Amino acid sequence: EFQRVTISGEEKCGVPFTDLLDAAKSVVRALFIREKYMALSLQSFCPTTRRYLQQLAEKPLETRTEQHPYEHCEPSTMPGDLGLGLRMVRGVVHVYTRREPDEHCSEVELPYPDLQEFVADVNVLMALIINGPIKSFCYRRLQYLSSKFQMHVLLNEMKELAAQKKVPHRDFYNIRKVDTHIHASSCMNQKHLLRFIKRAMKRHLEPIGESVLREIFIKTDNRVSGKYFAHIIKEVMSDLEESKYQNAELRLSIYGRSRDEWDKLARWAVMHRVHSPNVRWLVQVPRLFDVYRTKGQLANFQEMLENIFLPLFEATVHPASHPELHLFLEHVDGFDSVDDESKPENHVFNLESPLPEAWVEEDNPPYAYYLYYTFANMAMLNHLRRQRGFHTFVLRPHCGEAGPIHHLVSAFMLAENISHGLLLRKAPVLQYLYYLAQIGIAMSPLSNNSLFLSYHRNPLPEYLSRGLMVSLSTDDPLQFHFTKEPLMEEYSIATQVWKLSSCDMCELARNSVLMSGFSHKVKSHWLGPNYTKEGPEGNDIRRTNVPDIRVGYRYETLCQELALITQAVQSE
Amino acid sequence: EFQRVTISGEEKCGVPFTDLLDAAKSVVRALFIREKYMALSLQSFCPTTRRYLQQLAEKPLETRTQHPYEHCEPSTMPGDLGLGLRMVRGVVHVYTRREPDEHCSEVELPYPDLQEFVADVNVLMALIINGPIKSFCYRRLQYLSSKFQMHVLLNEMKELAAQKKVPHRDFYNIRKVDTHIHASSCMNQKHLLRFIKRGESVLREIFIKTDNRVSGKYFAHIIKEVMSDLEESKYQNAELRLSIYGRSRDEWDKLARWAVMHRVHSPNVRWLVQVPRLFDVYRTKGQLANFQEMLENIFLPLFEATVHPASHPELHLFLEHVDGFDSVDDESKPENHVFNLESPLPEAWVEEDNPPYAYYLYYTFANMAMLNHLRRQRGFHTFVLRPHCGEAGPIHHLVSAFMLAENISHGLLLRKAPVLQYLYYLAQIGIAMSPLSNNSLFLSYHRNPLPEYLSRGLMVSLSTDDPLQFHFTKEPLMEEYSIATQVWKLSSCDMCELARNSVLMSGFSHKVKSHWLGPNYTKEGPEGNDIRRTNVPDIRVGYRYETLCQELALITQAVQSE
Amino acid sequence: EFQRVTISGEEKCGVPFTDLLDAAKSVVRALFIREKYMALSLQSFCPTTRRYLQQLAFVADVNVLMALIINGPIKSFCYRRLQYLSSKFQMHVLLNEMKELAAQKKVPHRDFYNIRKVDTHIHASSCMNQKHLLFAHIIKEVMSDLEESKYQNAELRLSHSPNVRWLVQVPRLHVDGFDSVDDESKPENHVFNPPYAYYLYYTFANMTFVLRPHCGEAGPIHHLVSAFMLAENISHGLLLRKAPVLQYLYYLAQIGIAMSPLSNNSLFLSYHRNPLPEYLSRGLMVSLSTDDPLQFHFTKEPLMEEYSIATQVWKLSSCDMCELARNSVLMSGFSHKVKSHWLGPNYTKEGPEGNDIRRTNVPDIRVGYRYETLCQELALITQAVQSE
Ligand SMILES: CC1(C)CN(C(N)=O)c2ccccc2N1Cc1ccccc1
Ligand SMILES: CC1(C)CN(C(N)=O)c2ccccc2N1Cc1ccccc1
Ligand SMILES: [Zn+2]
Ligand SMILES: [Zn+2]
Ligand SMILES: [Zn+2]
Repeated sequence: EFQRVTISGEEKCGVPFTDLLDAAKSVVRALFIREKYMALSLQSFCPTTRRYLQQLAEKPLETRTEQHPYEHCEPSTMPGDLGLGLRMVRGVVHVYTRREPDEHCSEVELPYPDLQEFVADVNVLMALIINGPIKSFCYRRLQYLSSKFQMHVLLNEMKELAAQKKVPHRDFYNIRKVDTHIHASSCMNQKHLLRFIKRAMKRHLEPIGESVLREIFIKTDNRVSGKYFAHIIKEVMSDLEESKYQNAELRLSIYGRSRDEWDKLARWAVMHRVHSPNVRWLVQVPRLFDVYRTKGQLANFQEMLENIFLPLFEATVHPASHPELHLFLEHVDGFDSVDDESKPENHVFNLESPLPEAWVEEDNPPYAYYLYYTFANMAMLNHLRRQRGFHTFVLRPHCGEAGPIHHLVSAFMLAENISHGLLLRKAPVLQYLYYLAQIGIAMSPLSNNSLFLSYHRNPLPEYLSRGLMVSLSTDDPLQFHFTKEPLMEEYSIATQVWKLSSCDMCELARNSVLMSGFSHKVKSHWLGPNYTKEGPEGNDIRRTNVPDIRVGYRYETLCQELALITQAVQSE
Repeated sequence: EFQRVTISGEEKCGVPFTDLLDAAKSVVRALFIREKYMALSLQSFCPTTRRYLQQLAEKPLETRTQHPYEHCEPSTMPGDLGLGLRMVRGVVHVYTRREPDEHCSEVELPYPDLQEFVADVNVLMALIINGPIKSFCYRRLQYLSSKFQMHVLLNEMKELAAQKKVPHRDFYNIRKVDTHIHASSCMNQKHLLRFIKRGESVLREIFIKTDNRVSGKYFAHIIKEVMSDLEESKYQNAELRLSIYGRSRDEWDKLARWAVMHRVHSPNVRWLVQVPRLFDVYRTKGQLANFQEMLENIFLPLFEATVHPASHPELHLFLEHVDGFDSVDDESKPENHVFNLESPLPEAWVEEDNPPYAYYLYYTFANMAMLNHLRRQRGFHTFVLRPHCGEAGPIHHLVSAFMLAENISHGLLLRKAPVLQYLYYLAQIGIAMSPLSNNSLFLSYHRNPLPEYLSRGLMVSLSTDDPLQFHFTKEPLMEEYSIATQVWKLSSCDMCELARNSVLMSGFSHKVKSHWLGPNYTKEGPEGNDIRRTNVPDIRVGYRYETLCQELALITQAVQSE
Repeated sequence: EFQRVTISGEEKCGVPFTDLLDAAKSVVRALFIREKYMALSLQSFCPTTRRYLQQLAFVADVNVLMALIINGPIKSFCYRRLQYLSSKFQMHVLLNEMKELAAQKKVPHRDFYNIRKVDTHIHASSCMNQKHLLFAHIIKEVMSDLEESKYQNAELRLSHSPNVRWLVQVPRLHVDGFDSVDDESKPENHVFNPPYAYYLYYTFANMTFVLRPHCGEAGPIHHLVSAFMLAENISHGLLLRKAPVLQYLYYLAQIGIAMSPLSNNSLFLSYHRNPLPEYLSRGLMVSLSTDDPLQFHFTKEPLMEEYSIATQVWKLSSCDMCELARNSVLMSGFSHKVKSHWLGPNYTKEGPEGNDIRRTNVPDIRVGYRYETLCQELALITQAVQSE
């Protein structure tokens, strides 16, 4: 056991009940909104939050959802055509019983999202983030969480390190560590890339921006590009494989400028044999519609929404139509949004906004606009893929690095995990929810120092202390890092600058695996057979190096805070 | 050229001329004190500082200007001159002969005088306590900070453009030296813990109480592995610290054989020897009778090898890669005794107390100075004194180094000693800082004064105190740069300037340094910098040289005006 | 004479000429976009800025300025020159502080108590004790107390004492002007309750009266864009720190900012992070004010307490305080006759000629650096445009 800080008294929250209830009711409703949209997308919701939410809920809610894998490219073995019709209506993609005019087509009763409902939930949340009385309560409870952590370490730090001293075999250098936010394109040496680019131009005759790279993937066979990018990632795969305990979640780019992009990418993975047991792919949709339309490359935003989400629906129905994409999507776990979040937004995503088929102006759709139609199409794709026993997907957007705070309202509803999250520090309401919902925030403090928020100002220490599921990642593994082990270098600067214990380090590593897209089987090996179990019963120091004392503190603190909110709503 | 920040009027010092004159006279006096003990020690003194000093002096200044361990044949080594050696009042005296001769005359080496040293110490000890001078020094240190801010705000882009006109050089293609790394810290705790096959104290005894056959073969591989890891890097070199404790006279001969047997030699590794200041522990066990025994076990083998190469065969070879001495111990430990003429001498120090830091440093300096004089005449390689100074404890520890030390490590207490920092700048004394290690133990990372020392123009360099500890990666010098480059948000000029400082603060040969930084690296100012090898634009070197010369001139002109 | 920091070489602005003029064009334009609006509204424009602007001789202008504040490459020129102003002041104080203090002592007749000060942002409703509440009586003693203080004056707001002058206020949800007073943290969802940019547009040109608004406290950063076009002096100003371009224009236009560091700590900022010291160092016209004379203040000399807390926290010198006091009178809504006595007959002269240390306690060295610094900066912005 450990010294337990018990707040005995009447105003155990520190506010009058008349003020606890107002914030509690709004918080419960906000948590319900996330639960609804996570179920619709077959995405995850915090079991501890649900177990407490099932007491005020009027509707039941629960969790109901070797050979080189790419070597065997036999469309014959794959599941066959279902003859389903794929058409996009008002942004979302609808699935139909028949694929041809020859036979009658009936819409498959999938839970197609309602935009009016979304524009109502958003407006409820967007009013909770500006309520002074509630924003004050959340700030106070956030400050209490940090104080509770400080007393815990003061009164139990040595008990933790004694447990770590026992079980000597496990140390931060042999615990599982997942890089939860690394861009694959940034794994290239700018100097070496220009060398390859320079020679290739002469090959066609026989610094380099991300825009020049996009066009090559969209306007080239990728025969030369797919080899240079294959060796580099494969070397990263091999280097990450020698370091048995370091794994990466690389980000690949699907731009939505053509419908052959998904097929072009699955060939590169299969042709060049780009698979690792440690590398898991998440696909990023660069929010560059403004540039495409102004070039006359896309007529509607719906064309982009189609060129991204239709090649996925087609392979879920007739795997042999896209043989490679069927095998490449078993190692793809979700989608991501990428762009300069600093850029201003002149348009609000409401019911009075153009639909993807009507958005023909050169303006760029708002951030919520990209996020809602990624969530809707993904949710239907997951519902369809689950029935066929395929791979469910998740939405993990770049949310919070800069720009408006309202971006975090969009991700609170539609996103399982976020990246960065630097602007939650300015939103007491949102941070309280992100904690009570145990939403994963994969932070890259080093990249933030050189572009946005200084390392001194970075809120990672405060999120980690208060209980938010934070993890450390290398945004660009070669630009903001000088070592050849960038993930470790990230754990070093943060460990030293904020002076973090081994328990603090290992907690981040554990948080790096619980928010990753890895199999239950590999996670069972990584974190133990009972990693799914919530609380101390899911922690094995022999595999995590994290004392059950800390896991008890986090679990107990979250349970107590949830109880405060729920019990208040039960006493009105 | 670059934007030049210039001052107009008469009160360019910002204070009354009386304050400048009072400070300048004492500053010049302090600078002469260092110049004296550097020349006596055959060590280095800043050329630009000396040039200004010569114009205020009535005498000329004394400072001016395959595998090695493969075959050990004493018959090829230099001859024995038959000189006799004895330690008198701490220092070792060389005599015309050891056997009955016409006259065993003392060899006229410039033996130190303790009374002069104590007088010089007490002058500085009062200078670092004078409020008027402290205020003047504090303002000028602030001025150096503001001047640097103007330079970057006005010439950062000019500098960055120059670094781009030579793309062949970047931070990874420039030579860098780890100027303060301890060799014993290059070993894995777990691997060495199980190496017993069943902490510094145990390791000390495994070098003194045993042949060091299993120990040397094991410690040799772990260090020779680091040698190849650096040779592959090509551009990363280290100055590793080995321990000669002084408990036996066989230590020096032991260490040389370990290097010549296991061939622990690399072109990127230069050896420095650290004498841990643990006399009290040794005396309380009965292993040393008087402190003079410790000074004898450290310097007599070196003197004997200098006179009689064949007497110590491996040492004559191991000493061409040993560059100097170091002093190591918890500098937080309180000091009860002052080093005055009323203090016991090495031969009289029979008590169990630990001699003060200056006591250790003065006798290390004195014996080293005579050794360098003798080795210089023999043509052998001279040594240097590079103590651990300033990490913690009293500020007076930095007065000792200002007089007797060519370089210092750490140096974190200059932040509370305005006069000393001003003197270290005008004297351009190396300060091998390890911000990462400092964060864990003593001073927080953001409060480490490395940004201020570097901005104001002190010869600062970055190093890894413990390579395998405090560093999570396997390129610990680079990780040290990364945290410093990012936490303090530094530029390429800042990074590449620290790299050049690391090399100009090392003991590497002129030949290798010429290959690294250019044939004319010996020249002072911009003329000694080629951007094709350093990646530091001549804009930055020009600002540094101009600022130093101008600051030296302000001090010099004030004294001349009287 | 005083020691002077002289830059010599090429990129004395710190950027190549291409980036200098790319931002001098837009800065020169925005400065014109204010003179005309000050010319029509009967408001005041800076003499020195107008002198250089002459040699270069609504929603549309708003869009131009709104584009400029976001122009990133331009926002890097302003920041570099803003920091140069902070650095030049640090060198100036280091090499001239000793003489400036001696000059301030050379005329013992004037001290921080003998100089004239103006509370440029106090609220009349806040002069009354709420316990006492549970009108003219309170203001009568405030006027009497100010009258008892020979060298202390103020400007109150209503939603004749010679030391008190009125500036009416109008919530956005003898007399000399108007102010728009409302919680500026209230988010704006419509682009022009009537948005902030709305009230100022109609309050702008009605004028004589001058529009001195409550702008920059919090909320949108664009409020300062409206004030840079439709304001003479502003209160708070805590958001110019977030906008490098606006501050570079507020400095070059010598716009008056009435700051209340004591009150900002209670709600909208922290005393450590308050940008008052940085503004004063760079040369922006900053004055010290008490938003509430009794809520935040514990003494019976609140403006003195306001000046004291700033002086001690940021370690300000005698020149700093006296420089702030003169800035209070100069931006005050009083007459040439009033300032012929409080500041002197030559207070209209810009720069050293307009300074009488026997009446301001500010040495000519500080006035020389302030004026010289501004003239060179405008010359850089203007002479670059002239030779395009
Ligand atoms: C855009 C990117 C860089 C990365 N990428 C995806 N899908 O993001 C990709 C995938 C397969 C082939 C090429 C690429 N390229 C194009 C390219 C690669 C190598 C050299 C030049 C250009
Ligand atoms: C003290 C040290 C660690 C390092 N050292 C010097 N001179 O500093 C040394 C040199 C030659 C042989 C042994 C050592 N050892 C002893 C040792 C080596 C290997 C394993 C255990 C103990
Ligand atoms: Zn990213
Ligand atoms: Zn050390
Ligand atoms: Zn007000």
